[PDB]
Amino acid sequence: SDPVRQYLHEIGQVPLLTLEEEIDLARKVEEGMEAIKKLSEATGLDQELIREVVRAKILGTARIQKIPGLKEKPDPKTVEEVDGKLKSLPKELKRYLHIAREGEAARQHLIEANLRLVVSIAKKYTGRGLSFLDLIQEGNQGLIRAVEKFEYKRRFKFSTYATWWIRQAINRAIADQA
DNA sequence: TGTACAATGGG
Ligand SMILES: [K+]
Ligand SMILES: [K+]
Ligand SMILES: [K+]
Ligand SMILES: [K+]
Repeated sequence: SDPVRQYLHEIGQVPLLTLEEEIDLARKVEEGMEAIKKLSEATGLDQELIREVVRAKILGTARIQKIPGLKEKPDPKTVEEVDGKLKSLPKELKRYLHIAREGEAARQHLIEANLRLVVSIAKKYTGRGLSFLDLIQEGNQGLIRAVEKFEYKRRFKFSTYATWWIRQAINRAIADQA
């Protein structure tokens, strides 16, 4: 270990979610995107933009800030313009901005939870022409993809689905080595 | 446009 001892130490803190926690969050995230859809529908902005803005706002309340493989930013002006157009929106909407806020907050917490998983899985793949942290970034990137596509009402534990994407991720990764 | 038993020190 090195300056990544710091990372592991950062994540080892975050306690695992119980099942009911997992669900409630996953509901919030799902509901968040649904809102963000209605919002993209009214303000005719990109759905992925709107989120990205909302996320960069509530990223303040996050338990982990510098997460490998995840995508930072974006830009304070667009944040500013977009949020401007958003907050200034009508009052009957309002509710939707709250939900969208909650969802993205959820997603952040969810991902924070599962960072320990990515690391445990990642260990399995050392010695394949990626340095540890590479794995961790690819790992995290899969985990983010995982949360994106996860449907909770399938009654499967998150770790199962997450594991699949975390492995798909690192596997495709080392395949792009050739 | 679909990817799913659980898995978060390991076995
Ligand atoms: K022991
Ligand atoms: K022991
Ligand atoms: K033991
Ligand atoms: K044991």
